[PDB]
Amino acid sequence: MEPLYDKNGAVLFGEPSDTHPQSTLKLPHPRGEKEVIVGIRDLPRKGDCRTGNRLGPVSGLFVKPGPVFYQDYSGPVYHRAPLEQFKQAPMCEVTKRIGRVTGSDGNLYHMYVCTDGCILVKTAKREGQDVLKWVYNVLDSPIWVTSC
Ligand SMILES: [Cl-]
Repeated sequence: MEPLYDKNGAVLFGEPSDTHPQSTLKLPHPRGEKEVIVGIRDLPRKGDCRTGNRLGPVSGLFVKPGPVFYQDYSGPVYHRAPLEQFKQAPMCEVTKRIGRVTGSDGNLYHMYVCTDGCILVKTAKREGQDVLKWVYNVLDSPIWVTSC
C-alpha cells in the first residue's frame, strides 16, 4: 500500500519516497493550519500561499474522490497517487486540469477532473501511456496535488 504522510512530512507507515521533480507538489512544505474544503469553482491560487484567501489558509490543492477539494488539510495525505486504488479506463471529457502528480510507480501523471466527477490521471511521457481513474479510497485521504 502507498504510505500516508502527516503534516510534519513523516511517513505514517511503510517507507517514505520522494516526489517526481516535475510534480506540482514541491516538498518539504508546511500545511495543516486548518482543513479547508473548497468547491471546484473556487480552487485556490499561487498567491494565496502567504496571505490565505477569503476562505482561510492555503497550503495548495488536495483532492480525493467524490470529488472533494481542499486548499489546506491537516490529516494524513498521499504525496503520490495510490495506483493500487486506480483502475484502467478511457480518457474522459475533462472539466479541469488540476496538476502533475507522482504515481506510486514513480512516474509523472497529469491529473484531471472528469465530467462524471471522477479523478483521472494520464502518464506524462515515455513507454507508460496509461489512463486510470481513482475508484477506491480505503483510507479516505486526499492526494496533495500542488503546493503553493
Ligand atoms: Cl493503496
